[PDB]
Amino acid sequence: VQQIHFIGIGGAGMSGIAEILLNEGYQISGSDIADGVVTQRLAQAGAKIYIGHAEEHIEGASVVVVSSAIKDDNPELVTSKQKRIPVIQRAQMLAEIMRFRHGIAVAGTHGKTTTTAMISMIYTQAKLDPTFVSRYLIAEADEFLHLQPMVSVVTNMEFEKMKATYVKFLHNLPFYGLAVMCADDPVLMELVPKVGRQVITYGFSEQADYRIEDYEQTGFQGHYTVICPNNERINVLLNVPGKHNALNATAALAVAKEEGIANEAILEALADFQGAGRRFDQLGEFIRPNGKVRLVDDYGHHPTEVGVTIKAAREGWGDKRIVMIFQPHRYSRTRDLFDDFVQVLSQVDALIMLDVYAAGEAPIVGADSKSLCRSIRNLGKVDPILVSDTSQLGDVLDQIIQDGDLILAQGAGSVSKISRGLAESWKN
Amino acid sequence: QQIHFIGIGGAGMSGIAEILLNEGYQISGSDIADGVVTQRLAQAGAKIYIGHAEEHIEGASVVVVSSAIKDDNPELVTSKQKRIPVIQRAQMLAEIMRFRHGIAVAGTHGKTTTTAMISMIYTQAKLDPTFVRYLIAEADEFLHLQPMVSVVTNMEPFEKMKATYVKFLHNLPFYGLAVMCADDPVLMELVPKVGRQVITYGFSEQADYRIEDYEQTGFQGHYTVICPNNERINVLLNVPGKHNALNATAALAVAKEEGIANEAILEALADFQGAGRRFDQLGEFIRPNGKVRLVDDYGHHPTEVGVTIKAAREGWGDKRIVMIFQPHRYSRTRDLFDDFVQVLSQVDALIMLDVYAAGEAPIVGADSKSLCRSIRNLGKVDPILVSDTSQLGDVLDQIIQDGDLILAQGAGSVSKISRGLAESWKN
Repeated sequence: VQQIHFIGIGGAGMSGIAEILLNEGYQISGSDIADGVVTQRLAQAGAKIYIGHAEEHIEGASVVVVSSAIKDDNPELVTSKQKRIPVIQRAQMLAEIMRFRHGIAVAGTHGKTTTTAMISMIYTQAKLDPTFVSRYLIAEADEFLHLQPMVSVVTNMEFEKMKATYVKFLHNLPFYGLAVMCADDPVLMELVPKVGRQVITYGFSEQADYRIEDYEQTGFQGHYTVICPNNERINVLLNVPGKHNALNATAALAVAKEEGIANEAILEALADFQGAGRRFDQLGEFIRPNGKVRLVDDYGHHPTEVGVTIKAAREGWGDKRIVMIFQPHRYSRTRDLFDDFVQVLSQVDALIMLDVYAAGEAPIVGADSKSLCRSIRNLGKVDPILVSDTSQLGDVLDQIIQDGDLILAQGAGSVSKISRGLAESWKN
Repeated sequence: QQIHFIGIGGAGMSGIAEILLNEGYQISGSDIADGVVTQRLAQAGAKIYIGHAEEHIEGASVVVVSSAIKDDNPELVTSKQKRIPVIQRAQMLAEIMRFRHGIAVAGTHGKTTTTAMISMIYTQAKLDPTFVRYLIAEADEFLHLQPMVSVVTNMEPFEKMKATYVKFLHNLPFYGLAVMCADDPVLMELVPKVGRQVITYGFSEQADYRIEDYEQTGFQGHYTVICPNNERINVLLNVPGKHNALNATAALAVAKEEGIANEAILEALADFQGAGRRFDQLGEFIRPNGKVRLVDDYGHHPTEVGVTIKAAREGWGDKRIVMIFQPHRYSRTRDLFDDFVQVLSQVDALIMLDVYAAGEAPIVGADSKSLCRSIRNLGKVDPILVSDTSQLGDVLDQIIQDGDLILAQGAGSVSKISRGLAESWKN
């Protein structure tokens, strides 16, 4: 079979598999209602894509792949059945693509994305040129039973039907396959006996095949040792915070060694593994007249993320004073999550509030920075300072600084444009 | 890298072991008994521990177990205790099919024979395929199976089942092949839900591979097969019945669709020797009152016995059909009682054996003394019930006539009886 037809090829989920099949050598065709980044891309790679579903669009295809985004009624779908042509779903196709390939499947409730990245970062440095979503295929497995990987990670499980679902999911490993599981999860460990494949554990746990000890988090970096199964030590430097990432890079490390990669690569990848965006970006330490301070840039603009960042920093040092500069993004948001903002932002030591970055929005009474500030002042955990003319920031700051202050420039508006200008000044 | 088999001696377990070994892995396994197998295996480089002892688990990675291993086993308890995975038989088998070009044959009736036919075909094509890079295998209702081709010969005693075949059909790759009998409506009715190319076969006008001009002469079948390019092939089949024709064809279609040469297929089917216990000719014997023929059949359901019957008639001119029939299971007898009466009433002489329990308790009204009666009341043939196996030879000799065809029919110990009987009659 030589021509494959995708109905609605620009939907995510499809382009990807389509591109894979395309590089494999198949002929590819499909259709969609909109011509955009995706279709133009596949298109220049050699696909034939129509715009609009039309019954003549099937000619030549041997199989036709469709999404659940496509509906019972589609002329292409409909016509295909009539013409015999095997119609298969995105899922089955993805499974197929795995069958003759060496795929690693990252599953669990938490950590899937980061682990997946951590593994790819690793295989890449290893010069393995893996494919991610050569012959290696790194993929995120989200709660699926179709995937036919050769390695499968389950980071954690946090009902009996769910339990059964995972068991079904691991069962798809080959007899010689590997399951890498978190030793620190009882649910998991309770499932081991039922697995029926080789099992590698990683964790802080007493009994971990790959054990983590003396982990310590310095600033937004993590420091720790891992004990491979033969009792050989590896001192890890992880460029992101929290034990939880230690856990995910250890699923990664675990998966990596056991396919034979040099510790050098493993370590290099992680050393240089960012959170995929603007998180904990340290702009520099600066000696000001009132002290030496670290100035860090963070994109968190929703009470939750804002929370993680503060907790991270707290654990980061342990005595440092956190002085944060926050710029609420959008009036809508501040209105909707006001009380939540008051709470989180009262978790720091000194707070300077910038005016809301409107992003397009017209101001909303009582959802602005004076409004937050007052509400915060009423809580009495922290007495905020409001700075509407950013031109003044550096000066207000220099007056409240204290030796060894961490300064978080927090938000997503022009806040990072502002903090950078603040470094430039200070640099001068 | 090490595969250990608990009770490797079993056939079904040896096959996989052997295959696993030529692949290049490293096998060990245990059995209470030494024997042909084990030495055969041991001799290829298998470490066969005669007898179960938790120490035979040395350097293994996974343990393959049959369905005959039970709760008390020593290698079992430590295995589990040592964190070594325990795999059953098929999954372990399905694994093997994965990276292979499996052709799996499935269905109600004809699996056994179809797989056979198919193997001899590829054998003849000099493909040297493995049977139980090619892998031809029989699949009995099988969802672990990852085949590149799957045949489905038929499906007859439900919706629940139907759904199962469908899913089975699915395990095929997107680019795979389903070969299904075109003359069967249920089958022909699931077609759409396949989601894969389907080729069909049979006598019916719409057959991709269609049968025409079928005539059984001697106990051989002659007929012509219309391949998809209206290209014509005349087939000589060394086995009787339209049923077998059907089987041979699905075998031909797989071969054809794989590009094999007509000459190799035609040779294959013309050279067919028959699957054991399937209209199996055990030979001619001269008894005091006739020279008779003795044939061993498996058919236990009533339709299968029917074809068997029609089959023999089609090749025994004017002569008589005598059957020794052994119902299998008390439950089945009751379910299809009437039909059993109907089909068993179509032979010239009938000897009935007692039901072969297969485990069941007797059900009142469903044994053989009850069939006999019903059958008698029908009045087409007067059955004789033979409860004391030892008396069979004698009762047989009393009713035989020169030229009889005698059918030892059934799934239970009837075959073993018949062979003993033959043995006895040879000497």
